[PDB]
Amino acid sequence: NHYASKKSAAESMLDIALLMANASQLKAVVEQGPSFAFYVPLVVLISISLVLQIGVGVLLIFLVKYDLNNPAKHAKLDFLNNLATGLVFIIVVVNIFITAFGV
Amino acid sequence: NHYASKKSAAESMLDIALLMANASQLKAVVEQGPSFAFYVPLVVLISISLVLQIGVGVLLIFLVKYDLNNPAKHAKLDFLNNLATGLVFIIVVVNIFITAFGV
Amino acid sequence: NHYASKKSAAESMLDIALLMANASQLKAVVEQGPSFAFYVPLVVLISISLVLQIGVGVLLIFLVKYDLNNPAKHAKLDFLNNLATGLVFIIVVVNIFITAFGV
Amino acid sequence: NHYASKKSAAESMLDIALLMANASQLKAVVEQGPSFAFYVPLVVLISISLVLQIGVGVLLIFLVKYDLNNPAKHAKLDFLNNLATGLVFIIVVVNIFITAFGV
Amino acid sequence: NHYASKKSAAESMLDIALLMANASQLKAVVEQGPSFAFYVPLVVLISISLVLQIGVGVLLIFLVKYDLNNPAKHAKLDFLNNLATGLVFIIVVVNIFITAFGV
Amino acid sequence: NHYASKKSAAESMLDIALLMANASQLKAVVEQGPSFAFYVPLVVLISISLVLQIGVGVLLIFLVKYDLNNPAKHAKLDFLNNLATGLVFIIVVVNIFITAFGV
Repeated sequence: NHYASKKSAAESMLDIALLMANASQLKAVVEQGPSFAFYVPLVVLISISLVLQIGVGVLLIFLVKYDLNNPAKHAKLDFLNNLATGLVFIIVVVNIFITAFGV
Repeated sequence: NHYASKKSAAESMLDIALLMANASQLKAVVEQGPSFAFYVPLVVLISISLVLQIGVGVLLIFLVKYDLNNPAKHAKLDFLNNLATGLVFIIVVVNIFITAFGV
Repeated sequence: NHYASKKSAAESMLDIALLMANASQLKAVVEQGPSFAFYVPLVVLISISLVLQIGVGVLLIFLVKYDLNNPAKHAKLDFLNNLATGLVFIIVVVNIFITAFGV
Repeated sequence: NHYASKKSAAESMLDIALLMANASQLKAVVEQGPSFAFYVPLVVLISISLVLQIGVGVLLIFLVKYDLNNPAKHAKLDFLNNLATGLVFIIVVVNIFITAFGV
Repeated sequence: NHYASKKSAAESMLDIALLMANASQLKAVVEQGPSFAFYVPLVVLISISLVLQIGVGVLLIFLVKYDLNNPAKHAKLDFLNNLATGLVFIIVVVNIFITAFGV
Repeated sequence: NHYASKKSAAESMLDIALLMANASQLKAVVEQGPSFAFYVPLVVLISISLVLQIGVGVLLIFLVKYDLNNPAKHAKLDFLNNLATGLVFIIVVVNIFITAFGV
């Protein structure tokens, strides 16, 4: 008898992000790096990775909830799917760079 | 009697980017910074600024050339315009940070 | 009961890239090289290899998802397939160069 | 009374490339750099810049000569124009980096 | 349930090139040569050999995929086959020269 | 009253090549280089440049003389023109490298 949506919202975005493992490691690497010494090339990758994770999450959720809000949008969905897919691919590349602990 | 498009393409994107002044300063700041000493907080801003400049340029050009490619896209144009405008606003904020030569 | 697409997008591009083995080695070679000494001719090959991997991935995904978006595109598909195939062939050549640990 | 096409071909591509000024400077910078000392970050930019100049030139010429070879290609032309424009924009960014004589 | 084409493209060109053994040896010879001493006459042969391998691979793949793209091309196929065959023959001659470890 | 074709053939190819200025300089550079000292990176460019000049000359002359030998070849002409144009563009790039007297 608890018809709230706070729990609904948190689970909805959490399942739409699913970056907990990705971000969690990103926190350790960006924490260990500066702690050990001054290494510039890795923090940049972390900064970009999280930024793109936000952008893709922003785009994915909106069209995931609905696709008939506008009078007609049938082919443009692929373009947004195309754009989001490219962002994920970039995220994959950078995530591979950082886990190597080097450029 | 030179019906090429190389000149057309370069001018088209150059007028669609118009970041020459923005980027040019970004090059000097990212060059002077590391030259003087190890300062981490500024290079990150430069990295993000150029990244967003690319993203907005990518989005702007496609819909600028045409808007009737899909069967119907009349209200979604605002959403893309909304997204691009937000990116520019972020670019403005970071550009203001870096020109201050501090966090 | 999790109708998300984040997992869908990541798997889609990951299976469309399948460069994890290729890139992973690229990270080690580009890390060991500068670590040992200054060797210019190998890093360039790594830089080009990943660049082309991105370009081919960009082209492959778009037409893989659909091929009837435009009013009619039946013969142009081969041209894009021709272009992507050439990029892969170039990627093969450079990948062979770098694994030789020499020019 | 010289109905050859060698002169036609050379002028056609030369006007389609128009990188003589761009490349010519690229030669001096990539020559002075290694001559002075070992500086890695600049040669990579030169290598990428020329590579993209080739790719865009490859794409531009084919569709510039004709656009009705296939049964119908009216909307895909924009996609190729979109792809080529992005490559030029990348070329602009790197060209700006290298002329700064720094990262 | 993985309807991708990255794997398709890589295998397609790899079976269309089948130079892995040829190139692999080319890497060792071009690596050992300069390592031992300054010997000019062999590297040139390696450079030409790989160049022709690219050219023939470029020509072979396009017409291998299809031969009815144009309104009619029945006799010209032999000319392209003639041209590609000559390139392979040249590749054979140079490959024989280099394996002799001499001019 | 001299209905020979030796003079016709020599002029025909000479006007179809028009590399006398290009080759003539190529001879001096490839002569001065080894004379001064052992410099590997320039002779390779000369070797490739002349090779491509031959290939383009081979292709250009055949289709220049006639284009109706086969039952029908109307669209394939562009492909050959496309291939030859690319070779010239490569020749331009290398010719620019060598005239710089450096890599």
